[PDB]
Amino acid sequence: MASETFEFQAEITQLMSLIINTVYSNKEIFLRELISNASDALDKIRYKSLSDPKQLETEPDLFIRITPKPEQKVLEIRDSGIGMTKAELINNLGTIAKSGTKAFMEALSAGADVSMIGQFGVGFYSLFLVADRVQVISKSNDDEQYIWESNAGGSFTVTLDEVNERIGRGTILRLFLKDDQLEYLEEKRIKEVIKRHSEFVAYPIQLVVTKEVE
Amino acid sequence: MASETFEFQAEITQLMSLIINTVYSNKEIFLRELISNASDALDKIRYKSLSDPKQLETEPDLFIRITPKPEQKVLEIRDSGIGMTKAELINNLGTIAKSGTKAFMEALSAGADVSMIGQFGVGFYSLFLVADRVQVISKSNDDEQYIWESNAGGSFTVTLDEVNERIGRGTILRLFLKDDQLEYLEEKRIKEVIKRHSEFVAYPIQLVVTKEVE
Ligand SMILES: CN1CC/C=C/CCCCCC(=O)Cc2c(Cl)c(O)cc(O)c2C1=O
Ligand SMILES: CN1CC/C=C/CCCCCC(=O)Cc2c(Cl)c(O)cc(O)c2C1=O
Repeated sequence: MASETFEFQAEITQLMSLIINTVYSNKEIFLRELISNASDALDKIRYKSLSDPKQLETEPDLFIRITPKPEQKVLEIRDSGIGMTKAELINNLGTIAKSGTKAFMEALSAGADVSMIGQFGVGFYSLFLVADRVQVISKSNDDEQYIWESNAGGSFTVTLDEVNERIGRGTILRLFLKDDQLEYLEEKRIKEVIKRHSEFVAYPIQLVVTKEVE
Repeated sequence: MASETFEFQAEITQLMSLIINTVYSNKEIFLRELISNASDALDKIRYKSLSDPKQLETEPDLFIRITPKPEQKVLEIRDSGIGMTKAELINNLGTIAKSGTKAFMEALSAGADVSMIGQFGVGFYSLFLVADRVQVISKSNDDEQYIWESNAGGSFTVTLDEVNERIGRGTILRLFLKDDQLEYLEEKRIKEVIKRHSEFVAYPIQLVVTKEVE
């Protein structure tokens, strides 16, 4: 169908505007936050499935998968977690006042390291360290597949998905990286960041690499 | 939208029924035929673009790409060639009497090697050596994206594509491999088949591999 446009709660636009703009040095921390969110969403579907085994059947495999698309300057982080409905994408990523947004900003003002972000529960927004644009594509067992999109501006759009591959269940973060951050398209780099910050992760982390034959 | 069902010209059903059923030994030849068709479609868009440069702009990169999806027992061969419109998918893959279908069958009766198939211009149908089902997904500059599907039966379906990733331009062959042929999901195997039969190919042949980190 057509897109629907929603306004960000005010503190979130302010937080995103901060992050997309500061010259902080340790930008690679965004990967840790996104893998951690992925692992959180897989924990949720697994716990859910204890009392409700059919919830896994839409995508039995539990994994996190990173797919550099160098030609489009895009990086994708996919999981087969619980996923989000339209209403969830709208509430959880935008319109509702995050608990810790404003607190995180106050901590940052006072010297805090940007890497604390995830302890304030707003780690998702670290992605604007390396992307100037994002699509969250998500399929919950309780809804169709939808695309949430934002460029750190004051509003985001949400659109029923008739353009991307079917996720059976879960979420893809599609990051449209900045020109100064194309290094995160590289295999060695990605591996190195994962080894340094996501050692204790219960799910396989897969890396999709494209190689010219012979 | 909904699917539309079309009947195969009679000789083609007969040819496909033959191929999907014989215990011939050298099944790996299907890859050669599909890479060759891919290379043919890329030649066409490149020649087209001589007198019409904007035709490339929808997908500037010229490549062939093979993507094993082991979990789904699927193998994809994609190119960024000229692609096919709905009307083309319908005519070229089904309803119109191929020139060489019946001749190829007569040659086979008399002892011919199945590998001759591509010299009769019906190489596309070799895919039923290793797949019991196929989707051709295709985007031409002159039409929307469509899915042609067949299981070697007497009829095929054609459906506007609201479920797969956008190809900018070109075609994906999605092969649903048989259980006795899952070897073609493996990297070493694919490389070996490509080295033995598609040495002289003007376009990069890319192989997408998924690897668990560390
Ligand atoms: C955490 N949940 C599962 C849904 C959980 C929602 C409550 C918390 C929402 C905060 C945003 C979030 O972590 C969404 C998400 C992100 Cl960001 C991600 O990178 C990967 C994911 O699988 C999800 C997700 O679907
Ligand atoms: C040859 N053309 C470009 C369209 C050419 C059509 C005339 C010949 C149709 C025969 C079937 C065919 O080769 C279609 C095709 C296949 Cl099978 C393929 O594996 C990859 C492709 O890019 C194409 C294709 O789009």
